[PDB]
Amino acid sequence: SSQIRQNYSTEVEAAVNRLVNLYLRASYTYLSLGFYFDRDDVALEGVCHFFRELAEEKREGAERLLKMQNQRGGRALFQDLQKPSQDEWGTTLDAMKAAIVLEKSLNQALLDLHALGSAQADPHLCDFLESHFLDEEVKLIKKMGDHLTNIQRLVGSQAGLGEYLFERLTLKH
Amino acid sequence: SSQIRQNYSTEVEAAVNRLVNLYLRASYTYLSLGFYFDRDDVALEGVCHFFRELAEEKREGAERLLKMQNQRGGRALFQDLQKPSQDEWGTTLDAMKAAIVLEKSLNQALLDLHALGSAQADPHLCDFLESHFLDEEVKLIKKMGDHLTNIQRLVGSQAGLGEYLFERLTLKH
Amino acid sequence: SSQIRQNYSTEVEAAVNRLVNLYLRASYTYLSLGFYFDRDDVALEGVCHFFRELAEEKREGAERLLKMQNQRGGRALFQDLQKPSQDEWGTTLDAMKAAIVLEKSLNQALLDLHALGSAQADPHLCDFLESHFLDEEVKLIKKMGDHLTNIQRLVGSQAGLGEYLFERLTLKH
Amino acid sequence: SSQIRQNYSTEVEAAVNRLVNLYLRASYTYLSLGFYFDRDDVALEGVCHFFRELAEEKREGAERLLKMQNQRGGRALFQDLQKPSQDEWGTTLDAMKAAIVLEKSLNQALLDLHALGSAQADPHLCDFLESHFLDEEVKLIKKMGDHLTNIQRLVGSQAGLGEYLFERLTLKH
Ligand SMILES: [Cl-]
Ligand SMILES: [Cl-]
Ligand SMILES: [Cl-]
Ligand SMILES: [Cl-]
Repeated sequence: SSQIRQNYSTEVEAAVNRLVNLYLRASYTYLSLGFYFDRDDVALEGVCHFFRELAEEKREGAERLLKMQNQRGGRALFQDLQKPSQDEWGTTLDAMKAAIVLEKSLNQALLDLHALGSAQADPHLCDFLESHFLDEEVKLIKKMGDHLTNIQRLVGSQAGLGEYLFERLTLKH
Repeated sequence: SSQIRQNYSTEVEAAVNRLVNLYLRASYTYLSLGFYFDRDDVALEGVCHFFRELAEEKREGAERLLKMQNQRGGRALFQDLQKPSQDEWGTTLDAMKAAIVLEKSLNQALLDLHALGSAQADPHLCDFLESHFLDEEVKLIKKMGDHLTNIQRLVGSQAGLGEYLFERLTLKH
Repeated sequence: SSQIRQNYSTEVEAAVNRLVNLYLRASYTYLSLGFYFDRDDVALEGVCHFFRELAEEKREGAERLLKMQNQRGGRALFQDLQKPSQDEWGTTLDAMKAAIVLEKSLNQALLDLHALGSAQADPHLCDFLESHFLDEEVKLIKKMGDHLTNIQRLVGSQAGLGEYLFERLTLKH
Repeated sequence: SSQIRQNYSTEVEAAVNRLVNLYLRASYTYLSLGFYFDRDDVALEGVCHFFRELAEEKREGAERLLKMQNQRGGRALFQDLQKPSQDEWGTTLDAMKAAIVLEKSLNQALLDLHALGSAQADPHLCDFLESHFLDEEVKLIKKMGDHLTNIQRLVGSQAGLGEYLFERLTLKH
């Protein structure tokens, strides 16, 4: 057992393990989104790349949380990773909307954990979220909102054309 | 006559000469496709470049097969090269569909020859196809399928615009 | 739907999706093993690093399989990822034994899929496994067997000492 | 007197001076630990180096606190520095246990001051601790816990051997 644990509640420890599960599920969802856009009958490379990069970012978030859990003397505990909510993800617009919903749910989980840390007077936890998660999440959601607006303006009456142009001229490929 | 030939059936030798003919015909077809898209009344440079590059790749496939034929102690035999099936190739979409049909026929010829090699217990032949042809063909067909989907999404109700944009923003020029 | 699919059976497609699940589960198991050895009350950095590297390798194997699925015109389908079989992994010896068992199960899944590919006359699938998985797996299992033998010789009557020395002098840190 | 002081309570000012005393005492304790392990009849250079480095780190922590005190318009006040609690520090294990106890007491002092800063609505103080002390302290305690576990596993039935090996193969020398 730990000889280091100090000011680290069982409630926070458990919530950290739940958040790890949420980040890994998000990673898995992004893996599925990425491979959908790589299908020969979808074929939007920039969109594929965007979601593959997010799968990696979310995995890295989970790893940082697990590292912190150990640094504090908590015990990492893993649960089943539920499959993503969809097998096919529709249009780029459908996918970017689903991504924003996912990100808002993760952001709310971060905020909930920050509030728990504040209530438990755990400033290391609070600082850790502030320093590595909260601003990164606000930036990502701003970026997704920006994309969504551009996708929306391009639908118009020529949806295929707009979907191609967004992928070619906004997303990295 | 050969002093080297070993485990190399007459059936395989003949099939290799037929495949050489098929690759050279494919090369010739791609030469014609390339020069069609270079016409002043077609003028799609990226499309021209794509097919010219494929003419070269298919010629190189034929040369590798002829080199292998000699390495095994078979006898290269050449036949008439039939002219391509069309003198004019329609739209970029028409051309990319015709290319996928051609590639599937070549892929089936590779698979047929692999099966013959397996039946004849000729592992060098089988390995040679695996190492230099089968994956290259799967990759090319994936690429063509990706292009076809993008061309298709761009037709919409403004076909000229979409054909220009695909050439400008997807194909190398 | 796919315009590219050729010689790619539904049986192989399904088996590829199952193998992806197996690789991702293996990745998850290695993630858990790695974080266990990072605990302050275990504290074997070289062992942690070894398993973290394997988590990454297994994820990359899954990604290669998913890429290939798309190249062939199959449909990636994801299932629930079961949690690892243990929450605590015992000694370095216990962990390396569990890793070898896992690797043998993955190797058997690769062999089973190769046999299915041979029966279905799918040489691209067979080549793909040969080129990227089968030798990599044999090498890894040889390496694990080598480690296991060294761990075993070091138990003797001073288990702590031997566990420390293996981590310090064999594993990268 | 200060023309700059703003939102900086007398309670915080006093607690900052006490924390400076605690950091300087910790520095002094580490100086003594370092020179003990440099004795010809102890002679564990890696252990000496570890504690000498910590003496320097704790002095630097004190200096940062004194700099901040001035930046806020508080008045640095120094008290007697009590000698360390021991003149001889036993084994490496005894020393690393004593170091962890010391570090936990410093960590609790940081947490107490953070709580005081929160209660007094002094966000600069709170941020200052978060940014320069709280994570540094968690990392150091994790490192000490890791060392303690390795020292403990090496005692076994050959204590001298284990103490030598830890110093040679874990600590920098
Ligand atoms: Cl379960
Ligand atoms: Cl003739
Ligand atoms: Cl389900
Ligand atoms: Cl005095």
